[PDB]
Amino acid sequence: MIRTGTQYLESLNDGRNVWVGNEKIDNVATHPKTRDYAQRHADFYDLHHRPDLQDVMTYIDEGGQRRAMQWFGHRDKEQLRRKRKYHETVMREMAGASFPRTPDVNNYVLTTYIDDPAPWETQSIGDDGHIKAGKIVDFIRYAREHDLNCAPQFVDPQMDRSNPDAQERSPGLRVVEKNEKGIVVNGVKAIGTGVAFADWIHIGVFFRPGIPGDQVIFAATPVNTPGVTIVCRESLVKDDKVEHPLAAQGDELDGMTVFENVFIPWSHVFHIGNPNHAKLYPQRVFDWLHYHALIRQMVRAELVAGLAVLITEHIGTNKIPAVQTRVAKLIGFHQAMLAHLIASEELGFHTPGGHYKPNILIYDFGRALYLENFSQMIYELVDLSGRSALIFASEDQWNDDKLNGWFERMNNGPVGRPHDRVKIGRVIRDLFLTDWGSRLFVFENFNGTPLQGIRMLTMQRAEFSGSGPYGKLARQVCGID
Amino acid sequence: MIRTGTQYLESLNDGRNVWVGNEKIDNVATHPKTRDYAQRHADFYDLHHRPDLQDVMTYIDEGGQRRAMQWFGHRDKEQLRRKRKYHETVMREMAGASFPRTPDVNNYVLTTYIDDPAPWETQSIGDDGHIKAGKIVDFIRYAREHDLNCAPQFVDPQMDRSNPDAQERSPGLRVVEKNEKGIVVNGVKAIGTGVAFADWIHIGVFFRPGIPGDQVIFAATPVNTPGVTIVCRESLVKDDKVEHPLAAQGDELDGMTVFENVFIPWSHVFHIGNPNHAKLYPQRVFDWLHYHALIRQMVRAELVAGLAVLITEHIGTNKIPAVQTRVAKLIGFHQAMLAHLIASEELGFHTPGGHYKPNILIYDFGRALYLENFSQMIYELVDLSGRSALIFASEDQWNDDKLNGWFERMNNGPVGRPHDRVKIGRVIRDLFLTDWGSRLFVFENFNGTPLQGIRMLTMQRAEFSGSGPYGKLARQVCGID
Amino acid sequence: MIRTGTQYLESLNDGRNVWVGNEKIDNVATHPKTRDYAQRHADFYDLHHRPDLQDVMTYIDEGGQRRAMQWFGHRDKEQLRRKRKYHETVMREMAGASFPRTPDVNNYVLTTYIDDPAPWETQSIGDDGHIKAGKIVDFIRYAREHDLNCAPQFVDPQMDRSNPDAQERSPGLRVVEKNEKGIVVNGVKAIGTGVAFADWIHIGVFFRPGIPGDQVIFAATPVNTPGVTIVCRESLVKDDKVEHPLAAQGDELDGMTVFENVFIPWSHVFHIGNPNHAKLYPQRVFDWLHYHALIRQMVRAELVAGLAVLITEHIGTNKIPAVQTRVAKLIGFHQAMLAHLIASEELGFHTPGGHYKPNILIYDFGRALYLENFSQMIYELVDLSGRSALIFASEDQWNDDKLNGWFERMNNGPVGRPHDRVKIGRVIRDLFLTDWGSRLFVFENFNGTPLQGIRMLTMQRAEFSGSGPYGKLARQVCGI
Amino acid sequence: MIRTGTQYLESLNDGRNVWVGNEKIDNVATHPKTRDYAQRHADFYDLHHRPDLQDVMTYIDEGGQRRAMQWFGHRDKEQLRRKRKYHETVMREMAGASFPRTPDVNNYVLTTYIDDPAPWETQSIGDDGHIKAGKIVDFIRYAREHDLNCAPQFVDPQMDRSNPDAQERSPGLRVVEKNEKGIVVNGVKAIGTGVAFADWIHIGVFFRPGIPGDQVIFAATPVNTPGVTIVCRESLVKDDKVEHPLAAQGDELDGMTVFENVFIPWSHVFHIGNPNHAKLYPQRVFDWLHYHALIRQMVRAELVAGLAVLITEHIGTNKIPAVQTRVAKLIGFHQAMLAHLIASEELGFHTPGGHYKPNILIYDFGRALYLENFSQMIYELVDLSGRSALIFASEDQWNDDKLNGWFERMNNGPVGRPHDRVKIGRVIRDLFLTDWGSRLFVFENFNGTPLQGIRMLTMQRAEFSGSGPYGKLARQVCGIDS
Ligand SMILES: Cc1cc2c(cc1C)N(C[C@H](O)[C@H](O)[C@H](O)COP(=O)(O)OP(=O)(O)OC[C@H]1O[C@@H](n3cnc4c(N)ncnc43)[C@H](O)[C@@H]1O)c1[nH]c(=O)[nH]c(=O)c1N2
Ligand SMILES: Cc1cc2c(cc1C)N(C[C@H](O)[C@H](O)[C@H](O)COP(=O)(O)OP(=O)(O)OC[C@H]1O[C@@H](n3cnc4c(N)ncnc43)[C@H](O)[C@@H]1O)c1[nH]c(=O)[nH]c(=O)c1N2
Ligand SMILES: O=[N+]([O-])c1ccc(O)cc1
Repeated sequence: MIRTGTQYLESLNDGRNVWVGNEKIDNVATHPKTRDYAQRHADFYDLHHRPDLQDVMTYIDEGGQRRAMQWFGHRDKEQLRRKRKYHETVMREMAGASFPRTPDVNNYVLTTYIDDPAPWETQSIGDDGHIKAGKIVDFIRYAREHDLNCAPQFVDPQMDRSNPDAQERSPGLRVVEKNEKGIVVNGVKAIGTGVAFADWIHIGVFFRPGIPGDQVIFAATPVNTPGVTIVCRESLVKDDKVEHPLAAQGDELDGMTVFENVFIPWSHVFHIGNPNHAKLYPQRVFDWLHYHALIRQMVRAELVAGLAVLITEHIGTNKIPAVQTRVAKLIGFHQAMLAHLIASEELGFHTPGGHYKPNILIYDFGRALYLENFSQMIYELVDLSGRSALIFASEDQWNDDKLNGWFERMNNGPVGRPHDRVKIGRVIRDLFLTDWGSRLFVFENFNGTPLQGIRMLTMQRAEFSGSGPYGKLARQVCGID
Repeated sequence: MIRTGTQYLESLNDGRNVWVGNEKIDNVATHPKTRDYAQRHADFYDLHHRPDLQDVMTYIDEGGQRRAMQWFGHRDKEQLRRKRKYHETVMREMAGASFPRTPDVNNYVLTTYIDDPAPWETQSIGDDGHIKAGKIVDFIRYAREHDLNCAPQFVDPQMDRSNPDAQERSPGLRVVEKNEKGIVVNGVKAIGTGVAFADWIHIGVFFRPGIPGDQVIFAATPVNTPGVTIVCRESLVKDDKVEHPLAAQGDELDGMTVFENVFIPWSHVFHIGNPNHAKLYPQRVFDWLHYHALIRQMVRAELVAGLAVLITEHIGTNKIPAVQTRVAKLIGFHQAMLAHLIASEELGFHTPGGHYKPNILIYDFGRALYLENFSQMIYELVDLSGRSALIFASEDQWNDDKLNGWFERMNNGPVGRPHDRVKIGRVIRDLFLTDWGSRLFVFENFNGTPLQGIRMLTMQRAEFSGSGPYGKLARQVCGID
Repeated sequence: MIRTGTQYLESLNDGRNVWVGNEKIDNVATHPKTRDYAQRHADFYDLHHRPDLQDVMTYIDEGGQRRAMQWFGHRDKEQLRRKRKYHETVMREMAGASFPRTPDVNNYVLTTYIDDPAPWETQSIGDDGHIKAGKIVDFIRYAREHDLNCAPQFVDPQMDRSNPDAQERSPGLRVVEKNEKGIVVNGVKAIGTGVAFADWIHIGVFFRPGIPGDQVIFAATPVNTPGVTIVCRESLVKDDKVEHPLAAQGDELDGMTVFENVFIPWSHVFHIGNPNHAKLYPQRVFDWLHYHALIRQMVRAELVAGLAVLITEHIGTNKIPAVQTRVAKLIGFHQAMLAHLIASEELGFHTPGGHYKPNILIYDFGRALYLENFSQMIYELVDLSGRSALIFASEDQWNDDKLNGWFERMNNGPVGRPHDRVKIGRVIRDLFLTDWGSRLFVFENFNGTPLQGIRMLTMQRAEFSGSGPYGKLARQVCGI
Repeated sequence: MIRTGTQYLESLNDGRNVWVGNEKIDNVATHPKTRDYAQRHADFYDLHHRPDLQDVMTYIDEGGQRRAMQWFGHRDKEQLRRKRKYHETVMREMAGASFPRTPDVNNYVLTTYIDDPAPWETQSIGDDGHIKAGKIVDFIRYAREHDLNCAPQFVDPQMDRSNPDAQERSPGLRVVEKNEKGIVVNGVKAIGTGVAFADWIHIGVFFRPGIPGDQVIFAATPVNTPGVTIVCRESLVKDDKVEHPLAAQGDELDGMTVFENVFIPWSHVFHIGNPNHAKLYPQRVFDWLHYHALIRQMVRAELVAGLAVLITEHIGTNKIPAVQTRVAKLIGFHQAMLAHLIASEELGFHTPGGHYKPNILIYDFGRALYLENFSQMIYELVDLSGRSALIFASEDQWNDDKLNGWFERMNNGPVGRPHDRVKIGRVIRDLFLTDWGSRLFVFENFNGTPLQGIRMLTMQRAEFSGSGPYGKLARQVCGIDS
């Protein structure tokens, strides 16, 4: 059947070597600093067993077996919308897209290998013909069958951006041995989200100038592999769910993976050795994460606009003309992200393997627009709230004999329900005035590369030209051709 | 048959009373200050007779008569996209959207009356039953049959914004008599575009607090109607078509219409007397204009991004990383305008008479997003050009035996064709650095109300509430009942 | 003699009734939620006894008494710069302007009273001649003498912004009884910073339409007055100073003060009963908090520009031309705050009592320019750091026998010193990505009214006219 | 005496070879396309003869000669503020800062040479001891004695930015001969303002990477030098001064200068040969024009904010709270430009020659701040006007028997004076909605390099390191060593 939450939490007790800040984690599923976000993954798995959600969360495969939608391939626009409906439902069900790396997101990128596996094999260098397209498809089919969480770690160490000669010194993961059975790898995958909570690490790399072949590695290994150490930032999870209804639900840890002479059988190596292959194929893997981030950006905008409507209605600024036009900014932002999501689905194309991909240019520029504006939109939500965004009663101040009477009168705006301003306050404060929400803004700003990086890669990949179909209108107006 | 350019130029010599700055106009079709823009309408009609454009420019109605697509009703998504393609082709064929009130735009707004003529009659006050749904339909059918340009004049005078007392001292058009033949109107329709080049004036009004019943008028009268005087700003048309390839094509005049005891028969009056009717119904008339705005916004953004690509290629800054990401901004802006347009088409609804209308929130917030960003985008196009946007050879300077070799070397960038930099500069200069191009920015900024107006009206119209479907997600996250 | 830190910590244990979140505080000086910030006030008082800082931190008065510069009155430009240099050195000494309401700032507004004390009396209504302009000056000179911290609480409750009538039902502090000994006040001062840490509450009011006379209260009372309750948000202080070098130094708490039938003698009442007097004179009180806010804006801008320089150097991006222009924005922002501070001092004027005041237009518009750009400037600093703002070693990770070699190598940029990037990361994280740093952003944004508030109040007070010497040039160019 | 306006008009008819668009110019003083801007320079010269302005416009030198304040050297802050009050007065009397390259601006850069001439000589390469510091000083004394306008042409051809190696094929002015009498130069000074209206061309370069040594020429030659052609864009002057009260006052033409084997004597050669000299010293030359640009930015911000007050008052939006905070934006900008100007004066330093210079970081970052915000400030003024910015009566429409009554009622806002709204519109239209207005914006945006250039150059020249003053506080807070 489809994996359950209990099966997930049980499988975390597997020997994995995990730091979270200054601490060592006995069992990710039960430790104070990690159990809350482990239960969030459990909840994710449990949503696929909820009968009111079976139509949206699951599908019948051609074999007759019911599967999680996170394994659903899409070959047309209607199939894309069904996938987007699944991703959207998962992030709405889970604290308003507050947990952006649920397994559905992690595993989405695997579909690029399924679509066209051969080039990974044929462009390899130094595998002595042991890498097999069939084994790539086999690993992914294995992930599907067991509902395994493959956490992607691709990005380089942030060592020294001064040098193009930097990558000779790199502590980045390299191949130190190749034999009949597989490769041995040594060094760091410098950054990943949620790896302490995953089953398998999806290893990969982006091209950088001068990248040696022994650091071009796409492969998979279990989180509990001997030689693997997960090294995570301190947990930001909060002990009081009444004061912090979002931040008490757990912290989606980020951190690095140390590999000490780790063995990886050829059956789980997708490609090694070719810098050129690392140019466009890695971008094709992360495309699916870029499209997904549009779904998130839309739910996030919708939340921020919503919270603006609620708080201005409750303090009674909502009918002040100058505030109406500020709330219109946050609402316009949401409609903009909605427009880009729907436009990307309309203007899509079929890949080599005949999968339907949404419009690259629309979702990538949609992400750039989100990152350009997001912090201004949070400034606006906080600014519209005035003091109610931070200076509200603790629940015990509120319910105290002496203080209750004063609290209730100070929060007596036009839509009654005085305690409700404390509820809106709590969510605004968790989402954007705590360590826990600040991490989410950093994740959002960096996970798919930041604003200048999005723009640079999109232009390098598009190869826009004066003589290209881009310029036809300009050329005609100037009388060139 | 479909009206020809020749027929239209003939029809302009009808004794209409026109000021264009300090001059009176004997014949708008031949006067130096108007003939170039009169020929631009002539070109508009003539497009409908190009054999290679007949599928795009025309359709076959239920009688078997061929008609210009400006009279085409859209009853579903596919018919809308077919209407948008027509509009897109019209503005691409006419100086890349430099003439935004061609007759297709002007007459689009009449489809609201056709869709649901009855409320215009039934809600009329003081007409003594004289106004009939049938005659509203009969006028619009008469406009169709003769391909008439009905220029909309709705907006008030801009006299005193400080108080609502403003509508009693207003020279705004008022009914001074009602008899059994029709109405006599006296006063001003303060602002119109292209009236001097129209066949009929489409009179309307928007609600404002305390608007008297006698100023609520929706009617139609010929431009040459006795007592109608058309008073236009000075003409910005340029004399040298080589130096000003766009500004020499003609100036789409704006200005005001004086009515002195003008008689309109009941046959040509659509509604009078009801301020409440003027709240929602006029907005419904201009929805079609706001949608069309989105189409122009896309084509304008595509021309701006194309000029950025062209000029940065020509001066050889296109591969400079820091410039590449500035050009990403302008391309990003175009993709945002493409997303809103397609998304509005995708997320539309059926009106009372079963016409398909695009999503009001998406097209209205698309216009907001364009007005908020437009000046920044012009500034980046001009800033990326350097001196080449303004300081370039006149054609006699370029071709002088002595100066030619110096200009050739000065404009010999990485893609050669040195004179092509003058071709691009001329277009940038005309669009963004002449009185002629400034007028178009000002039109674009005000015609559909400015940014703070779009935001206000859109919010007032949408009755957004925290209880409504909008605040659903935020309420769930906040734990509000 | 100038008060010591020890003396100040001792005096906090005076029975003051304080909530911090869900907890009651028996002693503000020693409770884990409050002791660190309390010690920051104790540090403040001790900076005045340092013989190496004496020439900046203290002055000799007419009597020959060494007094703290927080009590120094400036009558010319030179003297205003000496006061400012004091405020600057205080904010550099205390974790880069991270504690914006040290006593020097709190007590600065009292100089408006010292300058023109009469009106406060002469415009009072229903006091029966009990309020003396003599007794306001006596209080402030008593505070001076005993280096007393007087915390300003003027702002209204945020109840209902739809209704203008909603100043009658409001729990705003009102005068319920006026007798011969003094007044009795009941209700709420809805918002204050650091009141739990202060000696006295400075009770004021700003004017809103239809403010009733019984709600127009300018007064002072001790923080431990019977019937006073201090109610503060939960404390955001961090446990581990290694991981959180700024957030572990303590949380400058914000809260409300509840007054339950609180008696205030006439000697400690400044003004009552006149909505008219509450238009101009309360703004003139907070003008000094406003000027000071520009000194902080400059130092905060300087701090942010210096972290941008430190972090872009350490990761090796500082020479990438496109990063260079982004660091340029943060450096220019600093220079913009510097320019406004120095311009405001140059174009100052004398008040009625002969005090030198910096230009109101410049320091107030300087504040608007800060609020407008600040969140975009934080965005640039964080964006410029990349992962290094947040994803970095904990200290036990750094030091581990297995991880040290990896961390040393991953952090080895052009200016070597690999652990230095963790130090920069810890400060960017604390300043801008914690509970603690966010409150400083919220405080900056609201304490002096938000941007749309600064703009409208500045316009309404300036009363800018087409016919006044603003559009002088515009009239001339127009032929009007 | 100080040179008069009329004397200036006579000096223009000196055989200079001048294109303005497709037309050759016989006399810049009198030609329809140039005569108005020629009269604005004549007005400049006549301001120094107005007895009501004698104190502001002129000084007495060490020999008792009364001289135009454009030649006044400032050795402290009081002197700098006297020079700034002079520049401010000139731009206020001349169409509210609408003519940014009056002779006072052009001639201001020459003070860098006067301050410290030796390095122009000592750093010269391949001159064989012919370039003399005393002669740079003698040229500037001669300029001062004849009140001559030296127009500065420094910037390169905008040919190909793709590779520095492309400067191989660049038609930028090069030395094509050095002999005992002087040099011969051939090619283009690609860009300059008001050269058609100047007496002498001030020639220079800025370092770009790969600039060829043979293009490193700092010199001066007359505008009518044989082998010089001035080639200007088309004139944007307007016919009807009632309808265009600013753009009818004339067009400060921009363009390029062609040198065909032009002879410059060693006496008028300041420096040749050394790209390394061209890194710092040319920026010191243009510093004075970056300071001046801040004075213009304050007067221009003052004008915009004023126009915003005047128009919102007239249509009656000025008490609408939402409009009130938008006008605060325009006023805050003016305040910001003021703040930068006054801070830069307060925080100035003495140069090697003893001249007082205002603070470089503050005037240049104030310039950056203006280029970043200017486009948005003009949008705000135009957006605040509504239609009053463009759609208003022409004067004959206003005065018509039939339309007057409608126009008077349509313009009858809370401050009466109906025709004043047309007057405000005319100014708003001319500044921001004509070709003449667009050229000023384009001038302000590029003349002192654009935003990304200002920022890039200020960072390269100040070299702000983590171990310098700018990292002192952050190091302390982070506990990093110094
Ligand atoms: C919270 C979180 C979570 C994750 C990740 C990051 C973070 C912060 N990442 C890695 C993420 O993609 C990465 O941080 C970004 O790509 C940015 O890279 P750097 O941190 O190295 O900044 P980097 O040093 O590249 O950037 C520094 C700053 O300088 C600018 N800059 C740098 N080089 C420039 C240039 N040449 N021109 C112009 N500007 C330049 C950048 O734009 C940026 O503003 C990741 N990765 C992964 O594979 N799987 C994962 O799950 C995650 N998860
Ligand atoms: C951290 C902290 C610390 C302090 C304080 C606040 C905070 C948050 N304050 C109080 C502070 O001055 C107050 O929060 C601000 O004046 C903003 O007021 P409100 O919070 O009531 O917002 P309010 O409800 O007034 O405003 C909320 C939002 O709506 C907008 N808005 C409201 N009315 C509007 C209108 N009519 N037109 C247009 N826009 C409008 C505002 O611009 C803002 O964006 C304070 N006070 C004090 O006296 N001493 C102190 O020490 C402190 N300390
Ligand atoms: O480093 N990179 O090139 C990246 C990293 C992440 C991403 O989503 C795209 C590209």
